[PDB]
Amino acid sequence: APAFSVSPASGLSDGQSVSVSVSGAAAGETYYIAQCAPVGGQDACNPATATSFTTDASGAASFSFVVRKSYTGSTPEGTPVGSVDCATAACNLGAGNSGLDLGHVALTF
Repeated sequence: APAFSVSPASGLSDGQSVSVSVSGAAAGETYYIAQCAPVGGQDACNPATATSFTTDASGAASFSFVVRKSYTGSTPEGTPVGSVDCATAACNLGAGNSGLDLGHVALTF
């Protein structure tokens, strides 16, 4: 029901900044966002860009995000699992919180 966009999402370069837009989410709440690749059942996300944002009264938010073609990645609890290469691993930018998962948008470099 909420909307979640990430653009551009293809033809990407390491360190490129993309735009993130959320709408129709829970009003006035905190959500989390990160670039991750699925490995072994858990998501290995970039800990240097993993972050949070708040929504306005309409459940919307927008901000910029830096994507990495490859990076040293960690699981949700902070455990390092080594490095991920998005030229081969299926990386996506995903957002959400305990009450609602806003979705996944696949990234291509």
